[PDB]
Amino acid sequence: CGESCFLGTCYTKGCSCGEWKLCYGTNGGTIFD
Repeated sequence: CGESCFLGTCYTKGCSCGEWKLCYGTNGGTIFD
């Protein structure tokens, strides 16, 4: 996900801020940056 979890929380639902400070979407088991 082209997110920006600068603080920690991401905006796009499903996108979780990964350790490498990058939110990855995991909606319905579907993983996408």
